[PDB]
Amino acid sequence: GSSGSSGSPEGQKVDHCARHGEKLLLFCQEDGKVICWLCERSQEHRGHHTFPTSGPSSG
Ligand SMILES: [Zn+2]
Ligand SMILES: [Zn+2]
Repeated sequence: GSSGSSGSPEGQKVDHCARHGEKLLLFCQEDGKVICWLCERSQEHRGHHTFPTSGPSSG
C-alpha cells in the first residue's frame, strides 16, 4: 500500500476525517460531503465521484 504523505501530529489539523484522520480535500457528489483518500477508496464512497475542495474555493 502506501505509508502516507503527512504523518505528523504537529500538522495543521484542517477538516481531518474523524474516522481515518486524513485531511478532507475531496467533495463527494453522490453524498455531497467531504471525504478523505481512504474514504473515497472505501466501499462506502467507492466509485463515488469526488472533487478537490482546496479549502475556501469554488473552482
Ligand atoms: Zn475517512
Ligand atoms: Zn459518496
